[PDB]
Amino acid sequence: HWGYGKHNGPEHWHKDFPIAKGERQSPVDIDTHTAKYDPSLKPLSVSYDQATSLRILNNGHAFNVEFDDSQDKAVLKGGPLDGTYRLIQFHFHWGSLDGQGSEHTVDKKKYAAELHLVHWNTKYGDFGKAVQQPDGLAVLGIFLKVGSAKPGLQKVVDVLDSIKTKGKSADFTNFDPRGLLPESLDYWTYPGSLTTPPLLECVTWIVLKEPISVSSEQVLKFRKLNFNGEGEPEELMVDNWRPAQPLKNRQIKASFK
Ligand SMILES: CCCC(=O)Nc1nnc(S(N)(=O)=O)s1
Ligand SMILES: CCCC(=O)Nc1nnc(S(N)(=O)=O)s1
Ligand SMILES: [Zn+2]
Repeated sequence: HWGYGKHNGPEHWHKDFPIAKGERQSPVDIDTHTAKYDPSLKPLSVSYDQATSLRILNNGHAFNVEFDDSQDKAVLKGGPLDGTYRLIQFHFHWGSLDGQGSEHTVDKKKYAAELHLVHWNTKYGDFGKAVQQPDGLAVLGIFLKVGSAKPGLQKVVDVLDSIKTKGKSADFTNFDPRGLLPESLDYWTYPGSLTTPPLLECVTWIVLKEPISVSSEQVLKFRKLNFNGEGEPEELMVDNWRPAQPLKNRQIKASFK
């Protein structure tokens, strides 16, 4: 089964998921000088005030904080998006070292980690139908650098002990994802894919320019998670990031001058 190891990592995924070599794969390097300001892009609308988190799950590849997406409670709209996209989960990708971990890069710079807030287009009714559509998902990507702690991340950090191994979940209610955003909502945007199998080409990527700062202790706790299940040989959940893929026939647009 696919993963991030030497024998099942990103260079192997194409054998089971041939779209891995497709025309709109993610992540990509964001070349800041080549991205073009698009004054027709509207400001992002992040409406998370009514978000209902439910559960946190170690799925053997990352951990997902899952939300109640049965109503329009936490939605993303505006920016490059047409219509309303409902938050379903967020998760991170991170490195074994502070010098790596993000999936998107900025002028080839890798951040220590990257947060993905995953939303599905409500016109498709459910996430499973949305992923079959070229505009089915909107993923808001936020870079993490190591520095000062992120207070709003700490509740996530502190529950990770309870979901150390693949398949473990824990109740995770009343978590406010607004505590994970940076101050500015300036963004780059381009059409892409899921960055994990099945790598479906269904994502409008919105990547914020401003990273958030997390502490070394916070990211160290991410790195204590396990890819393996309980009772299996311990393999630290680190470096669960796919590297940048060819941009091909795509233009990255910037929301800011
Ligand atoms: C020794 C590990 C065995 C293994 O994992 N082999 C794979 N070959 N292709 C894979 S996938 N789902 O990424 O395409 S996994
Ligand atoms: C329960 C939602 C299923 C889901 O979100 N699947 C994803 N697979 N790759 C993603 S990424 N790294 O592109 O945001 S999201
Ligand atoms: Zn992701």
